[PDB]
Amino acid sequence: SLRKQRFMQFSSLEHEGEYYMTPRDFLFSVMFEQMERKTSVKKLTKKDIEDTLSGIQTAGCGSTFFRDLGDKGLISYTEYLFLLTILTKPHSGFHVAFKMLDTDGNEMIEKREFFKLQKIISKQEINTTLQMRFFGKRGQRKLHYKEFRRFMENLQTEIQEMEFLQFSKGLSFMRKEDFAEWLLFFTNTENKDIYWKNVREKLSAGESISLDEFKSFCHFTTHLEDFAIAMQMFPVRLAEFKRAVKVATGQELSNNILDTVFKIFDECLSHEEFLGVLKNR
Amino acid sequence: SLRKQRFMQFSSLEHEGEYYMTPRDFLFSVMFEQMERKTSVKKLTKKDIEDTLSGIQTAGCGSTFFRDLGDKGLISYTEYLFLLTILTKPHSGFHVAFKMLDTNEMIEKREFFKLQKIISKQEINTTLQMRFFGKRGQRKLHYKEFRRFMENLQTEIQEMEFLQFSKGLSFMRKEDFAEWLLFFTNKDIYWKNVREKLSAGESISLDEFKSFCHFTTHLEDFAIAMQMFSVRLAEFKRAVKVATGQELSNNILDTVFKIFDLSHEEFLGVLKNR
Repeated sequence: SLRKQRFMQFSSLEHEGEYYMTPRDFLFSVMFEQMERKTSVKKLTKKDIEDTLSGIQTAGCGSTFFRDLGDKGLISYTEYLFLLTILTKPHSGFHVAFKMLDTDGNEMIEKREFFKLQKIISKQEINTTLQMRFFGKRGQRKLHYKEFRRFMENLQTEIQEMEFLQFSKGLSFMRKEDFAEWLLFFTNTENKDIYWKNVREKLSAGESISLDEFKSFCHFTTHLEDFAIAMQMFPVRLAEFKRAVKVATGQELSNNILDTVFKIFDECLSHEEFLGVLKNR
Repeated sequence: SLRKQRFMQFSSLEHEGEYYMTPRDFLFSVMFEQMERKTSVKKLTKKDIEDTLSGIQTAGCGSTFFRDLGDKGLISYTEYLFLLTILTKPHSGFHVAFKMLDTNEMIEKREFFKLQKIISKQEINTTLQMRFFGKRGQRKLHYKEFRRFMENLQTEIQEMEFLQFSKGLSFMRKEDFAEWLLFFTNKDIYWKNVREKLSAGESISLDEFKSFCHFTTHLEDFAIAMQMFSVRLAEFKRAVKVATGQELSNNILDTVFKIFDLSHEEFLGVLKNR
């Protein structure tokens, strides 16, 4: 299985024959396509489980959970597909799942139905970080959907921030050419040459994009259908683009981002190709 | 244009070269694949316009609007494609359209014309213009009002569809509900089960038909709620209850269960085919 092969090539721990990632290995696995396995896979010990407890115990509960965990944590393979589906699938399906797994419409599940959720997503021994975080140190607890959904949103925020620092190349701001590089990342070579013909010559360096403006673009990405039809209503210029994004997403967008995407896609915007490139990610 | 072909041979009025339906011609156009044009197309006169106004004045604003209108009203071609996509496309696009058209959560007549042009490519005053923008074309249409109009029209079409398959009566035997479900649809084995293991027991009420009809709109959520089982009647009823939010009468579930040999993918293949 290709997914499990990848999970294994990013796994640092092993026990009884089933490999485990660390939070650092998970972040590495979403952020880098490959990495040099310079060290063998050490086997799991009891200092590592106690480290799993301590890390949760001293980590932030928000957008810095996984980074604050560092190497103190464990993630099984099913939990890794689970987290992958948080980052790549819409959240309403999870609300449907919670409403089909809960007892007496309480919208709260215990640890066993969390196991069965990962079995269902999987086919489609020890206690891990997610079990200790959602449920008890000892399974004392049950996971309400509100808690779990703000966990999903926090993890998405985390991955967004680390993507920003990756394309900022460590610094606090992101030049508009690095935003253009990030937008056209999954585009093939031909179209990238056509767009880089535009950026190459008429995208200037002015302001540099903040993390919050990147996050604003990221919230605009989630309302692409409404925006797509609001565009199909149109001849489309910057005032009309800004209005269309403002009513299709509710979000005011920073002049740097609009300038960048307008000068990539050309005094009229080529929104057919713009949204074709967007929906590929 | 083939859609214009249909609109034209269902049209009863004409003017200046532009053909117009009455509300009855529209309903007939949604309910019957064909009809014999027995009468010629008449020229539009002023008694028809004042009849449109009066018909609007003495009609219900809810689920009986078009049937209460009868022949006293007119519907342009652009308005006919407009109403057709109201019945076959989701409604959120209309909300984004409204907020792309307003200066206030409200649209004027000019922007309604714009909307019928955009929906079209996707002189006289008609029924919809007088209803939304008044006799005088100077009113404004709030999105809530118009969404009430869409839901009321869908209710209307549901009621007339029920009366079509109930064949005039107040209740619908399970066999005619199966007739409606399998209309556009392996087809023999479905008809083998309704014939021998469907007990023409209770009859399906109109409200339970409407419940199934609104369940049809949450088919994706239901698909995931079904993929959670990885089979029985309580589990199917729970899945419909959380996928649509809404309790369903045991009568319909019995019918759909014995039609489809209680593997839900095939059932939803038949459903999403309409």
